[PDB]
Amino acid sequence: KRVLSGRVAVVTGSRKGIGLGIAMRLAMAGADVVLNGRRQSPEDSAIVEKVAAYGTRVRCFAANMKDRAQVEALIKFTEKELGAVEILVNNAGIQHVSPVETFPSDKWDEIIALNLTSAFHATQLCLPSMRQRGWGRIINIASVQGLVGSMNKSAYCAAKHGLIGFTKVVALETATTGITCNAICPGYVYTPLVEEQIKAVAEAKYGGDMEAATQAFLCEKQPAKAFVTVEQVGDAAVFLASPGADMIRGTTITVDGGWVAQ
Amino acid sequence: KRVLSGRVAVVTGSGIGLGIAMRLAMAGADVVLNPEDSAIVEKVAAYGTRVRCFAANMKDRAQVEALIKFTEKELGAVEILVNNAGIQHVSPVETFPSDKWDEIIALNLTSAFHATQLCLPSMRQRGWGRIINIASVQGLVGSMNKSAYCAAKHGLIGFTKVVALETATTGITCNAICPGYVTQAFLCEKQPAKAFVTVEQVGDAAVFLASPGADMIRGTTITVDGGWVAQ
Amino acid sequence: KRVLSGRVAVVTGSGIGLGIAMRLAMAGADVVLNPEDSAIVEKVAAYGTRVRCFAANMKDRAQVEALIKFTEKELGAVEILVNNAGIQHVSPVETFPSDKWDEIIALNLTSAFHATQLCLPSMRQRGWGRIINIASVQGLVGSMNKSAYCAAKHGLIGFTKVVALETATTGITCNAICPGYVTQAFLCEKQPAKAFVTVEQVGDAAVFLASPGADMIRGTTITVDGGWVAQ
Amino acid sequence: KRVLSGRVAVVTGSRKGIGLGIAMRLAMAGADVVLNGRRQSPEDSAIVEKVAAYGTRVRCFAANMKDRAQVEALIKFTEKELGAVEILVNNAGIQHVSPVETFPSDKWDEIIALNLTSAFHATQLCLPSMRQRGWGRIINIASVQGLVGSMNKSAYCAAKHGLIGFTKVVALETATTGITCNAICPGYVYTPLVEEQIKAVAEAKYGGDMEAATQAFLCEKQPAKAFVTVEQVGDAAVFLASPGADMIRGTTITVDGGWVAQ
Repeated sequence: KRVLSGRVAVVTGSRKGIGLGIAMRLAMAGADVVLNGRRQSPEDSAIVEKVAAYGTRVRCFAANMKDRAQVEALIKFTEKELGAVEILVNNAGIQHVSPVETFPSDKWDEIIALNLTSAFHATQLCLPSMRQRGWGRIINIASVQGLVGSMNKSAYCAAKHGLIGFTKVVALETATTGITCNAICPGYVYTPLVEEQIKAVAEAKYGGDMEAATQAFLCEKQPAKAFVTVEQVGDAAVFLASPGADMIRGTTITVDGGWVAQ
Repeated sequence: KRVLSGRVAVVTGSGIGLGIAMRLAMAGADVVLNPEDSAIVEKVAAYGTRVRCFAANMKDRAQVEALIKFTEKELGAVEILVNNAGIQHVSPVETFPSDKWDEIIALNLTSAFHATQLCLPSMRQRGWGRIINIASVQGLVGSMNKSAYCAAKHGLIGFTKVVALETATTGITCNAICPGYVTQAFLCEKQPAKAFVTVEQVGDAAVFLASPGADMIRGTTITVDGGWVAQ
Repeated sequence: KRVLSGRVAVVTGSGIGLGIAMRLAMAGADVVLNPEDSAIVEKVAAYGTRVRCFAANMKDRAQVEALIKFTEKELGAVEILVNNAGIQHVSPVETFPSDKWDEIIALNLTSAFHATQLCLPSMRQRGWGRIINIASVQGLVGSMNKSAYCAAKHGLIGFTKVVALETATTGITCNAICPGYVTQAFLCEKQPAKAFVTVEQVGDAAVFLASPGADMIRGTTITVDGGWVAQ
Repeated sequence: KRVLSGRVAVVTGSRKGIGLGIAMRLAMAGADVVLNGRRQSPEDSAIVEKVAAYGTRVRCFAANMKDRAQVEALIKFTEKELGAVEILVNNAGIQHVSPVETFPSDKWDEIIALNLTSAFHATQLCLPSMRQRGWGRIINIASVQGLVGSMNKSAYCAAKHGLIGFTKVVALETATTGITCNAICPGYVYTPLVEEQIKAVAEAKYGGDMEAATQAFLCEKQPAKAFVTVEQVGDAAVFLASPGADMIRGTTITVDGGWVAQ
């Protein structure tokens, strides 16, 4: 009795934050959801209850998306519990603010592996089932940082640009099938990833004042002067997964409050 | 009970506008328009919505004013503005008549400016609004013998960005939808999906843009092209 | 002896056009134009080039025809076309006068179309040509209170793409140059480099586009903005 | 007596092909050039003679750009022989045509490392000297595949998009200095990298006919129906290195014959 009823979806990362909203909105649309995260159980029970409040099957998994073996384990676990993976949301990623000169190479490697190559592993593993079933959705959670650059985020911007290019290529390789591949480019969304940066800014320039730090953080980049919600990103993902997006391929849905428009 | 129930919308052209109006009505909005077409327009009224027909030339600003006033007296304050008035003339730039260039700019580019200018104060007062501009992939990439059309679509996208920026802090959003083609070789040239884009899909994109989920979607494009612009 | 020696060029506006003409003359081209400005224009003739002044309203097509004929009789067949005619009006879209919107579109967008249409057959016959359209960063991103300007610049870039595609297989190329601002806070808002863009740099970009190295540069933008569009 | 006289430039890869043309045009502009390549000496003497025909100092080095130690060795060797690195042209890269499903992960890693991360290592190593000298140029040889996607080139498109995003970030981090960072996006250029693909296409669809294969290869993507030359890419690099590009930052110079315009 719902648009996504019976669909099995897999969110690869960000159990808290954007991944949470995406999972909630996919479950609201009737899809079973598997939430993957790099954490074990801080508040994961509350997250799973929030997702399962919509009466769909919900599962929780802990795979390091930098390890292809663990990505394959995640896919096979989803197949065992729910069924063939039909909606792959690649949302893993981290952030590290640093100028290029002092940017650690290990952090560059970590950001590339988690924000770019994990999507490659997950897509490579899930595409055969989607092709055999004749249907599939691959939604990559890119960033506005994948369309433009920001200071001291070289690795993140590179990985996000790369994830957009990968989206284009995958969409082209599947253009004639019922499988569509697209990307979402959110602006600032209040998440632990963004909360950490806000706290750093507050302690650096604003005497530890989180309110002023948040104000400056948004006013720098987002003309709307307000955060994008995880619910809105989830709505964008639901739209991309719906039949109306059957011919939406290789493009970007940007939810940024005007960040990129300027 | 629906996402768009209780909303007043106008489509300035059509026949993508027909599909946009149909999908908006299915979402609950009350829509205004501008042998088979008559059947489809009568069918649009079959979703419990107040649908009104109209025929206004969007080249004349006074006629746009008349359409807006007719909408706001017949149904109520305009809350969704779907600018879809457009004409296509295929010709090399050397032999492109200036009359058709002016007509294309007026109907595809300036008409949206007039309609937005007329409708914006009402949305400002009401604190909410959706301005959906029906551009095309020709507004992002170029195509041969489409000088006026591509220029108008690019300008429309630029105007979309500007309007969205000017209303970033309000409840009004402005965005553009860029469709592709709506037998095999013609699609193979431009659309790698080798299938057309239905008017229903464009209407779905418009409904999504008008839905609450797009409250923070401002000044960007929604490309429904089967991968045309991805290459 | 120079890269552009023996080339006939026209700049349709100015005062970036002055710098463009100066750098073109330094490269050896013979240029046509359209208290300190007089000194600079007299200085432009100090590079052994045949420089001619002119004052044509680019809104009227007949005046564009007159300028082209004057160029091709005074100096020779037009080989470089630098469209730089433009006017800026800053105003919110709600209060934006339609007259200024039409003027901006006519001077920034349609004038380039007329000039290109007039000049293209000569380049086709001669098998060579450069059409350099002076857009701006406002043609790529949006800015508040720049509705007409941003729309016109976006349309100009689209027309650039179309013209380049129509002449891909010939020796004629079409490209666009997008400059930024040409005290601290105003640059900090948009240009992260916090320094202006000289007219000399825009002229250098035009000279590069016109040089042989750009024989395969077609339909793209050259952005001289200190990083404005990179964010 | 030349625009780039006294400038020390380092080309990181593609000794044959685009790197050759870039080195030649930089030498013509008066700059000393160090050519780095993953090969030892097939025809490197002819390449060095072609570059040195313009009367500037020329050096040859063989560093694997996937190894940061070798990149540092290259930079230090340039400093020892010629002087501080002032014009860094990041041009290393390879290609591997394959659908996502069958794309080897090792080839993905190699393409990412050589086409994206090598630029990060070289830039990180060279930026301090440029900042201390108050001048510098960083030219990244991206591709049209960094602005759009092509089938069976997921790794290449991802890496090239990433290199463009990295260009944006580096330009932003140096916007107030005399150091500019930009990217060049060439279309098809007849090089061994492109010759190999052409030969594969010829043997696959055209009975081994290189002429028809080349025709189809160009007609697929480039409206101009002709190759971009290495000399033209070199000219774009020279323009980006010239004073006229003092305020060109974080942008792309696309030499593609109209590929991206459509």
